[PDB]
This record gives sequence, C-alpha cells and structure tokens, in this order.
Amino acid sequence: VNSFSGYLKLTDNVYIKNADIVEEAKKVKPTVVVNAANVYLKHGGGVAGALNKATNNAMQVESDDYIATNGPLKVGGSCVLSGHNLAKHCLHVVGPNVNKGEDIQLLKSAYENFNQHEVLLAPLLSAGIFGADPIHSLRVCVDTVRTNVYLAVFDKNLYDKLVSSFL
Ligand SMILES: OC[C@@H](Cc1ccccn1)Nc1ncnc2[nH]ccc12
Ligand SMILES: [Cl-]
Repeated sequence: VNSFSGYLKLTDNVYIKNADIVEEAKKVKPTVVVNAANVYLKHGGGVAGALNKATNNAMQVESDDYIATNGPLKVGGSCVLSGHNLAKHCLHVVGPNVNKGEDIQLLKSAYENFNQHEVLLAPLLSAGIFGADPIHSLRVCVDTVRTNVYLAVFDKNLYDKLVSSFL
C-alpha cells in the first residue's frame, strides 16, 4: 500500500491520472519523481522547467554541477539526483526529442531506467515538447516498465484520450 490516490489502473503495475506532476510530487513526496530531462540537464521548459521552478532553481544548480563533473547524459540514459522539496530522489531520464530528430526507438531504453526503482511518479517520456505521440509513449511504458509506475498527465483532454484508446 502506498499514498498515491485517484489513479486509474491500466495494468498490474501501471497507473494513470490527470494531474500536475509538480502538485502530485508535493502532495505525495514520493521516493522517486521522474524528470523529462535533456542530455545537458537544462531544465528550461516542459515538465523539467516546471519541476525546477518548484525547487526554486535548486534542481538546476545541482544539475549544473553534475554536468560539470560528468558531462552530458546519453539519449535513453538517466541519472539519480536529489528530489529537493518534491521527492527523496529525482530520476532524470532522457527520452528522445523528436523535434531534434532523435531516434524514437530509444524511448524503450529510456523507460528501462524505471526498472531500477520499485515505485515511481513519472510523466510520459518524450511527450509534450519532446514531440512524440503520447499514445505510443504510454504503450512503450506499459510494455517496458515492470516496477510500479504512477503516471501524471497534465492535459485533461489528452488524459481522456489516453484512457479511452488504451488497449
Ligand atoms: O509528457 C509529459 C508532458 C505532457 C503534455 C503536457 C501539455 C500538453 C501536452 N502534453 N508534460 C507534463 N506532464 C505532466 N505534468 C506536467 N507538469 C508540467 C508539464 C507536464
Ligand atoms: Cl511538456
């Protein structure tokens, strides 16, 4: 039993809700919140920009030190950093950004990072400003993640479409 509330159950381990991941994380304070990161951990917009804003830019400061030490992530890769005031940890995961021409096949590799954590609050990878089809992202999530994932979809219209079209 966990403290996530109001989710629709899609499979044994995947749940979905219309919610602002920022407000969800603040309410639940999960062990792991997933960020929709880019390889430079520049949290300018989308989910990343919103999560960073909620940390008063502390996420960006920590991320800049991470990059200065380690260099950029790989597309499909991840790193674990602090969750600041939002969660214990933030798993920064880089899905492919279609608006950069990146290979959509890497979306499965991106979701594989979730399997290293027993429970996660997450957005749909490569959705929104990363330009992938959210219906496809949900399918890859369900077919790749085996740990317990609580998906937050900010857009109510998109949420209803994701639920109604789910196979
Ligand atoms: O896929 C992730 C995208 C989905 C999206 C957003 C808007 C319009 C269309 N798609 N973004 C988010 N998801 C959950 N919480 C969020 N908080 C801020 C941004 C955000
Ligand atoms: Cl977005």
